[PDB]
Amino acid sequence: FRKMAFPSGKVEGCMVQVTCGTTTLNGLWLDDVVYCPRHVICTSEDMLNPNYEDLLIRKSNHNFLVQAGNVQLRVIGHSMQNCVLKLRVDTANPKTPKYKFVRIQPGQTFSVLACYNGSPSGVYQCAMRPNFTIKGSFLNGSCGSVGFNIDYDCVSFCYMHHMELPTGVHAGTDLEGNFYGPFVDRQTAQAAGTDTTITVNVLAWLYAAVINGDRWFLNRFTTTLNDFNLVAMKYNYEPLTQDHVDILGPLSAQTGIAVLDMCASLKELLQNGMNGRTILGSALLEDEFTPFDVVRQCS
Amino acid sequence: FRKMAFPSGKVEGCMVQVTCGTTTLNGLWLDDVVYCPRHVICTSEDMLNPNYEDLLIRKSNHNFLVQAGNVQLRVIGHSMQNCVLKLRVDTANPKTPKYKFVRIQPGQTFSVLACYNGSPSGVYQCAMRPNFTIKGSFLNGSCGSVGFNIDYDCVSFCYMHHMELPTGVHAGTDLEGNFYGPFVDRQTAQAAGTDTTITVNVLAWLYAAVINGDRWFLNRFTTTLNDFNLVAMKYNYEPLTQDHVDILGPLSAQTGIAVLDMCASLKELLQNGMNGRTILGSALLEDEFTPFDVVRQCS
Ligand SMILES: *[C@H](O)[C@H](C[C@@H]1CCNC1=O)NC(=O)[C@H](CC(C)C)NC(=O)OCc1ccccc1
Ligand SMILES: *[C@H](O)[C@H](C[C@@H]1CCNC1=O)NC(=O)[C@H](CC(C)C)NC(=O)OCc1ccccc1
Repeated sequence: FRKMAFPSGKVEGCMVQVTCGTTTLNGLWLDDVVYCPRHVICTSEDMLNPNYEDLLIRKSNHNFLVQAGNVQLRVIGHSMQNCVLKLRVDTANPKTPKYKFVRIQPGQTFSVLACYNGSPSGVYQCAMRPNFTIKGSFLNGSCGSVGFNIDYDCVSFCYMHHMELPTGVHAGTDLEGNFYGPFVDRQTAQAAGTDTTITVNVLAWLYAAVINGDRWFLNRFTTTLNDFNLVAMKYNYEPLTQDHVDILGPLSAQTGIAVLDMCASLKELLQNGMNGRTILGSALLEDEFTPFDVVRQCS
Repeated sequence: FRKMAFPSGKVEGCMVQVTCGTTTLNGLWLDDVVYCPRHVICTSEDMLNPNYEDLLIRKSNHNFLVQAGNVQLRVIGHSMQNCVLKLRVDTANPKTPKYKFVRIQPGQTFSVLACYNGSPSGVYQCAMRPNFTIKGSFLNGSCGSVGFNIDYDCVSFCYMHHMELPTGVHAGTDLEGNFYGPFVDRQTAQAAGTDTTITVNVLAWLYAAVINGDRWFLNRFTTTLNDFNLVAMKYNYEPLTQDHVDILGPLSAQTGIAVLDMCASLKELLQNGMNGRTILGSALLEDEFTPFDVVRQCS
């Protein structure tokens, strides 16, 4: 089982660069609007406690340099929506895919197209942690890189990159500019809160093991969802939601193992350990594969 | 620090579907030629023991159905080059990138664009194992998917997919149709030679772990090159050459850790084990990052 990104071409055709003064970052060109992090309007010294409303008052359309490659797109309007800037340009992007803006939940995975100066550099899968950080690979100039899922040629944009935390993990917004987690776009000392293991994804991984014939851990017990959630939190595991139970439906139907029966198997794993045995060749339980990821890879 | 693939857009625009009789796989459409695995011409009975030159002489241009999205391309000629078929079509692919065909060396990495029915499905990074298999993620209908590297917008195609071994690893050819490894495109269970670990890549990855604030595995010892290689061979690691030591030069200068000092670190890791500790979140020593891969991502 491997981390597989979505093909990135539909998003590559949407990446541009946005410069204000000497600060350049990336933007997302869809139809006639370019979306980018609002801190592009900041001077390096204005990043500690910026007054974005005041900094933007001093900006006009002609202060924004938007480029597809080296080709300038003329800006004809600007506005700020939460933590993102929306620059209306005079050209509709002919490579605009069918798309949606979606806000994802902790545990969901997405592909990141890492970009610098509007030029895509690499693509990789990330999972949103329960503390609303991601373990990205981002360098200076990566802001405005986006995360996405693709379903039947419709690109669902879910993440735009804004910052690195001192622990070296990353934080950002949805495409309406609302941060995931309790972070703000100021170059201040912020810290990721204590993280937890993504229970729904561990369960998805156990189903993947069962699908492939590795099922020693299937026990004879069951549990209630509430009883499981209370024990799981004693082990730094996330509690399950009703939505988690439902997204495990397909894998549960495929294997014939009830979701609550699998929870009881996981609970036993937590209370006694793996006892020197592996699952899918690994001694660690993997929590960055969603139920969709498991089915997507197997079909 | 993550396993990161190249952006796949330049390759996506080249993928097509190729059908012959009941057999469907993917092709690579560059200019006016479509490249695909030659076993597309085999029925299920032919797959067991095919005489490809005999099977091919009996095919006509119209036995080949090539589809690029919804439009059908007309095959106007066809030839076989080793294990690859070259179908000449009456349309030039307007999305053909600047490209080269290259044969990669064991230990080098590349990105795979997994495709089904001519449609790209996922992208991920692979390494050519020393035994000339790759540890991929490929299902029925993935043949003709390609591996590649991208430099300054020039796509270097290095791999085309043909088969899965009983152990679950994968085998294929360069774009000239020559297999990597002692494998043949016949429907028989084939074993690979004993695999070995790519030493220069493990060392590059340890240096990446230091660039990301992890040093628990470092020690005060040092070792000679020959003494290290005696231990490496004992653990089924590939020899480390002076060319390798030189290629690791930049990473050693960045961290101030001499190559042979890091070799003493790896020797201790190999002789003592990892003690249930982890490096970059991994419980095993990772060998599918090249020194170039580490530098590109880390800088
Ligand atoms: C966006 O281009 C950039 C991405 C960072 C750069 C290095 N790796 C990254 O992920 N974002 C920032 O530089 C961001 C800007 C703020 C307005 C949000 N600042 C940031 O990430 O700061 C890190 C930091 C904060 C406080 C002290 C020291 C470093
Ligand atoms: C091409 O689409 C396909 C890809 C395989 C299918 C499953 N995963 C893959 O990667 N290739 C084949 O089906 C290939 C066709 C031969 C003519 C080369 N056969 C194959 O992979 O068979 C493997 C095998 C044969 C006999 C015993 C055990 C394994």
